[PDB]
Amino acid sequence: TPTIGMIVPPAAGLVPADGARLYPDLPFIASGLGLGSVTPEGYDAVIESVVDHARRLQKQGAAVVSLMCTSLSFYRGAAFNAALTVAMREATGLPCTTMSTAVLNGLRALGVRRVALATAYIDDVNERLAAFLAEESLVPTGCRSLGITGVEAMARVDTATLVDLCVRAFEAAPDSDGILLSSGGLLTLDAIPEVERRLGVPVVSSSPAGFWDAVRLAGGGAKARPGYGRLFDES
Ligand SMILES: O=C(O)Cc1ccccc1
Repeated sequence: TPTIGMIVPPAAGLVPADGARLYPDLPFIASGLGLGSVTPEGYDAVIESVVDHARRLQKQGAAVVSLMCTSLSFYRGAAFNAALTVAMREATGLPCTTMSTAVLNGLRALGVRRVALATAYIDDVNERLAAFLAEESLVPTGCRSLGITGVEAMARVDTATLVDLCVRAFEAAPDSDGILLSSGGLLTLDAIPEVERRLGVPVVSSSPAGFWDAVRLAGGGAKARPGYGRLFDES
């Protein structure tokens, strides 16, 4: 059984909680960066260690490595997301990916070109997300955000708040194709099917998309348990 390796923001280096729910029969291992805040200043303090964490996961027998942070991978633009991926691959000899690549792949899989943004972030990070998506030939539309920079604070946001955030972002641009719910620090699994039910458009969420994309890269065609959104169930 291929192990999937994940580089995660918190120092503790825990497998993000969504994995046990989405893919209960797949093994995940993780290595933690110790990110201090979800801000460019925070990213700058850990970004250089990503390659070393990739190498650790390789030594542990990982079959694929994903950098499981959207903003760490998009904050410098599309070229850096690609270059960082290549650096990880050259360091490990393994298939490597990032949570930003994951959400691009998920949005494309669901036919989303015009995308409403529902995010956890402050606006410098939101602007960088919009610029990244535009570089990648997507069209960011409405935007609502929570303005959070703490890693732990993001895990505390409840399902109903996240459903409402998505609905408000979509209602700001109701001819959008879908919604990006951005930040792998959010616990979004119960929010996704509710938003999709109510609005009739797909949602791509950072953490779940990261898992979907890593499992994709592992090349076994493993399928998630049902009810976590069209991204998973449309296979
Ligand atoms: O995805 C992000 O942009 C940030 C993030 C990822 C995982 C845990 C906390 C924050």
